[PDB]
Amino acid sequence: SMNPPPPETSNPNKPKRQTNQLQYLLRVVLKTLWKHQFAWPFQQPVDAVKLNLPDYYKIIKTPMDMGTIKKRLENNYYWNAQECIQDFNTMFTNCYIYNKPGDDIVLMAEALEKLFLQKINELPTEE
Ligand SMILES: COC(=O)C1(NCC(=O)Nc2nnc(C)s2)CC(C)(C)OC(C)(C)C1
Repeated sequence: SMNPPPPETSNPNKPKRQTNQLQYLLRVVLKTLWKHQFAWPFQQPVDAVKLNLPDYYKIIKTPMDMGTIKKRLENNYYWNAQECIQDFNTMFTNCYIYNKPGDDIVLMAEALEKLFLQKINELPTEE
């Protein structure tokens, strides 16, 4: 079975705004998670063809990854910070859904989620 197209990352017809929270999500949150030693499985869409995971997109119907999130932030695809936070949570929960408690990849995602939560804790007041 085939991979789906990646999630939409750019829509020129959407209204655009810069906020302190969106800037922080790109320059601090995404940046920190991206450079983490456990980031690599999450830096691009899961390639189920290359990885021989034929059931991945039978199970995961809302794919999300940090490559997509980076693109959405840098193309001003998000209007509300919560949209971006939701995408990070989708990425983590997808990993938990496809895999099982205690799997190495799950432990990796858990660590990244903990780091994410520490970084989101210091999200600036929308100002
Ligand atoms: C865990 O990830 C991986 O690196 C591996 N593939 C499965 C996979 O990618 N699962 C994902 N679940 N959520 C993601 C986001 S990635 C794991 C094993 C099976 C040990 O060996 C290969 C080489 C195929 C790489």
